[PDB]
Amino acid sequence: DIVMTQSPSSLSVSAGERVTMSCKSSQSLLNSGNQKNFLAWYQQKPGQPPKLLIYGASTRESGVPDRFTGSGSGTDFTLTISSVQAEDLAVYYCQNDHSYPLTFGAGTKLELKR
Amino acid sequence: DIVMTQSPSSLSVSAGERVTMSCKSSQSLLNSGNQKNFLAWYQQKPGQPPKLLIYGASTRESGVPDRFTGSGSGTDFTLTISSVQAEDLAVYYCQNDHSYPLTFGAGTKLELKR
Repeated sequence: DIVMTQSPSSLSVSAGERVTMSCKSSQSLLNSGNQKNFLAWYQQKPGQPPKLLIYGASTRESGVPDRFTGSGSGTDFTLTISSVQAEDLAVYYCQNDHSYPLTFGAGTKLELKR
Repeated sequence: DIVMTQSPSSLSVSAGERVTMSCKSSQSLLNSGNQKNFLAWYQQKPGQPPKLLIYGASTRESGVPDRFTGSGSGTDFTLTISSVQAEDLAVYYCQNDHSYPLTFGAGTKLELKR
């Protein structure tokens, strides 16, 4: 199986400020064929199911604001939120989304500071 | 988007007994081509990421015990756990896993009765 290592495990930030979170895969996710990275990020708000934010390492889903950016390639990926808002409170997971069994990392919990 | 409707939302059961949970999709998940249903079930234990239990509506992942069975076709799917044990305590989600955006249902929380 592909192990996805997420960090940090939790962070606390004030509204309007930038955060970066890392996701490393134990195997390359880059498809040398079509030069695509098979990596998704999901957001899971408290008491809700996960919801797909980004796939292909950096394509945002419809309706996901531009303050989310996914980047990186091969094994080393990043999710940045340039200006965190109150509704961004959630656990963020990265997922190996094409090589079975499909595998999530352990998640980065984002909490807002008052 | 495909809406996945899960029920019940939670249930409480004693060890060694049977439970059934339903997942309905608002669009058919059956691929008339290869007669496959594009439906996964994931298990999410407390404080952990989701983990893929079944894909193709009824194929178990490696290492998933036979007391899990997934069934159904088209729009109407079932997950049965024939003899619930303590480590089965979790939220179970079904997912539309092939038609973007990929979509989870709201989950069935399984709790053990003492």
